[PDB]
Amino acid sequence: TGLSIGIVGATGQVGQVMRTLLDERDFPASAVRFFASARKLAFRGQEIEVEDAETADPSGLDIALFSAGSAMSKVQAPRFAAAGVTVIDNSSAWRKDPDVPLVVSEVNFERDAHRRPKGIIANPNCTTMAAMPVLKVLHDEARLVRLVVSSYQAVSGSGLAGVAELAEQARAVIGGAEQLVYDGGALEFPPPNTYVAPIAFNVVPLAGSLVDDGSGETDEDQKLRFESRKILGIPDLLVSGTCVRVPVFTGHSLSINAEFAQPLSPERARELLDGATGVQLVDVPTPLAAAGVDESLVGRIRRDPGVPDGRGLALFVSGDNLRKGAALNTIQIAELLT
Amino acid sequence: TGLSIGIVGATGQVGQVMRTLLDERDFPASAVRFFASARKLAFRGQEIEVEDAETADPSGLDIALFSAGSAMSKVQAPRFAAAGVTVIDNSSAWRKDPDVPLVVSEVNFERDAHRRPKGIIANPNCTTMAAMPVLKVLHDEARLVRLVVSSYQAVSGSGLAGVAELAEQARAVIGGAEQLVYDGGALEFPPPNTYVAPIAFNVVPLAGSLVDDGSGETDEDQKLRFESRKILGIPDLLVSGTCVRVPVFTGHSLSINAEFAQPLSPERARELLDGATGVQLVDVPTPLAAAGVDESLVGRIRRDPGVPDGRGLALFVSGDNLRKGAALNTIQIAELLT
Repeated sequence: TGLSIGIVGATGQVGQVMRTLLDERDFPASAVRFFASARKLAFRGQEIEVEDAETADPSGLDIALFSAGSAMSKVQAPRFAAAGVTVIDNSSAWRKDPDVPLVVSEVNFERDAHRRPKGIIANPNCTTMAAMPVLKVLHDEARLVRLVVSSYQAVSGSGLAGVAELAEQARAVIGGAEQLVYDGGALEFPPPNTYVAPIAFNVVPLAGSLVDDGSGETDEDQKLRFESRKILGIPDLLVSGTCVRVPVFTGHSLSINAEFAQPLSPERARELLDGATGVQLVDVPTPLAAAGVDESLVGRIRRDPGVPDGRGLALFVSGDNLRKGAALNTIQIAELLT
Repeated sequence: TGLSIGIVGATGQVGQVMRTLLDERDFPASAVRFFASARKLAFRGQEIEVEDAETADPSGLDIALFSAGSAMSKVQAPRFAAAGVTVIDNSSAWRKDPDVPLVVSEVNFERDAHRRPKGIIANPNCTTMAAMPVLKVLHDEARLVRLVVSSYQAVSGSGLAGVAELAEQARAVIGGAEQLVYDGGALEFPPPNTYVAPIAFNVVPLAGSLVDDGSGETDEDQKLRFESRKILGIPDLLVSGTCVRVPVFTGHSLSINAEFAQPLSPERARELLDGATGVQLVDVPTPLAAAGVDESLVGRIRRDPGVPDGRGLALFVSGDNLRKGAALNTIQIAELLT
């Protein structure tokens, strides 16, 4: 193709996964550029200059994959787009923009991706992303009308800081761990910094900032609503989500109660999902099995008897939050663009 | 009172918590008996003989607290009851018996406990138990009609074997933990024994045996339905539960979407729960904070917009599965009996 691609925020975890994935698809080193801010990184038999995202000239680039935070994206994505670059942004900066498609590669690319008057395609929230290839298939069959979601979120979603917080707490208390059986305050945890409570040997039902709307929901709770709506193209979708942090390094999981407009049996759900792109049907999905692979793992599909006439399911999903949940999806979009 | 009390299965985790709690209420050592099977344990300034549960003579005992498994309970609870002993059983043996009250101390003692023609009171499932003092209060106000529940279950619910499985896996892999960020299969886990997958640095959406009824639900999934119904006295309650294991030592947590027959706002829910017996209202409930205390921690109360007219809530609960979830409730029942 002779396609030219850039990565903005190349040294972060997501940036690293983007690089690994570009490599694992045998993409020429000669057609790749890296950017960060405030000097060389190896990529397939070559050392690549880490340019300055703010001041470097983006022209020549066909596609830029951003994973550099929202503040940077608000400024730099239009600058890159102005220079003729198609920007795929892994941040929240453009997700709520009605002129920016919010795209899961095998879900709404054809429907939404071609309409990008700002030159920007937004990459969805990782937690939402993991459920999308699963729900799309069920929605196409039976029409999805309501979601209840409880998540089990890995710390790598918080960048390196989440990883370090988990590792350092676990290392500090592992020696006396069994005392936590009788007294959760028995041990000396290094004080939390990123999270509102210790994460090692704990669960923490609080992810994100509390939205200033009187709801009691965090921005992460609400992403499950807003982004599912936009991605699935169901503007009035009913959603109640609870984001909960767990002591897992990589791999987000979701306990999903999904209601449809017509009956949908577990057997039929299994039959549809077994075929599906970006999906693997398993008995017991786990984040450890999901970490390092590409598909969303789905299983534990049951009828929810709280929905009349077999229109409700309970199902469980695990997916890698750095791969499909971030890096992989941007690259899959880039492939579909070219 | 001069009350005489026995503990059957005194050396298990629950048995240990029963002993600690009897002590913490200044109960005389002279009025206590211990039982197990196949020799002395200290209790408040005295050494108590560990009798043989199968062959010892139960007469003299007013109350026996059983935590010795269901197989033992099926045989020994009637034998003890025949000898005039009121049996409070922390096992699943008598939970489904229509002549055995299934009692949460501050929920349905007055309603159900006095009717015990078999001399047996059953102690509820720990996971269900944690939600009961919370849901009772909300039910009394607005009438509970539907539950969706996703749990975050600690390993101590599985006895010492769960604790050891978690601790040994964590110790084995902690050294290379950060590699799990990119590859969930990077490290060498000691093979799981109790659980269907590794539990350290994982979540496992499978707790219990699959019920032989074509549902895909485990016995633990279904306990949330059957026991909530019996305890709250709502025979037709709609329930969908998903039991998920997490790397926590003690403290079960529940993400609950609860629907009522009339509108119930988060504000009103908070006001009712702030007063409530066996409940503590907190911003962010966690199993670490719950482990070693008596109350159910509840917070993150939000409207569930998937239920029309403000009749639906989302809320989060953490509770100690060995204390209120097992030992404490049996003792609270014993207090109310005397």
